[PDB]
Amino acid sequence: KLKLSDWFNPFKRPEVVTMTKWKAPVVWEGTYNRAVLDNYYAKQKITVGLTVFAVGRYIEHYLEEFLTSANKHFMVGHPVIFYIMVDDVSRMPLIELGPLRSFKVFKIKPEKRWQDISMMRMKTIGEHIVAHIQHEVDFLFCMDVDQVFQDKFGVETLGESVAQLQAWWYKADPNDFTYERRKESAAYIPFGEGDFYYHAAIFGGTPTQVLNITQECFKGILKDKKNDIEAQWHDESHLNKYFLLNKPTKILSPEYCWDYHIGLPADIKLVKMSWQTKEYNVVRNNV
Ligand SMILES: O=c1ccn([C@@H]2O[C@H](COP(=O)(O)OP(=O)(O)O)[C@@H](O)[C@H]2O)c(=O)[nH]1
Ligand SMILES: [Mn+2]
Repeated sequence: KLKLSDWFNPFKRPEVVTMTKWKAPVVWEGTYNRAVLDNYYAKQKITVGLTVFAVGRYIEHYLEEFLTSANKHFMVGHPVIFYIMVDDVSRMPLIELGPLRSFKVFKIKPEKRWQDISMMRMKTIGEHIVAHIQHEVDFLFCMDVDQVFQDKFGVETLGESVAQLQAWWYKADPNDFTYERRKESAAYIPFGEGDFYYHAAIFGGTPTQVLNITQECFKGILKDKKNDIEAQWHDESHLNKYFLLNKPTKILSPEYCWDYHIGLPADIKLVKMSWQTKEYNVVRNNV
């Protein structure tokens, strides 16, 4: 029965949004007491999971760097299981893992369109939750592979449902967010609505919550298909609709998923994860 103020002090970061109107914390560098949390979670003997997909040349371009950096920086001090989904196991980089890390690899079907590779993750993650992850971990993160951990990404990020503020939009007004705006899409969010723009590169929660996130997003994806529409930002559009309806119980600041193309402004104090430069001419095979 951890209490928010046990570990979270919004006053340490007075110039950024630290609490939502539904009283979920927005976790910024300086606001969290990791020691308090490491002790608490170690006493419950938690395990944390991490899913990552790499299909096609995303394997060679990003998977090693992702996993090497995750080994070093993700939930250090707690058992972690990396679940790696690839279309060709023969190209899996098999790095050395450190204390309290282990992994397993699964072969998946490569979808033809990169858009569908990205969106089908929703289906696949749920399948894996039901079959095994629910029995293996207390919390799970689902992440894009095209990014690199830069510093500690620890238990301060854990919660029932966890969303990532997207780096380019965190100070914007909702009517500037790139939600899907066509009412024919299941991902539709009208003008005048919206809390934040969440990044689909990182989301998480307990296995139960992540099952519901992924299942509801995939239902939307499938519905759109039947209506011959494809959301503007694919699974991210659906994820944003989900989290509008089912508010996240924790949000991570853009420090947890930063685009250095923006530079490094005052609000980004310690970067925990950075985007890789895009290489679509090589890693994608369709428009
Ligand atoms: O050809 C594909 C396209 C997507 N992905 C996976 O789906 C994620 C989402 O796609 P992407 O990162 O390209 O989207 P962006 O962040 O560039 O919008 C990637 O990080 C990979 O984990 C992949 O493995 N191969
Ligand atoms: Mn990405």
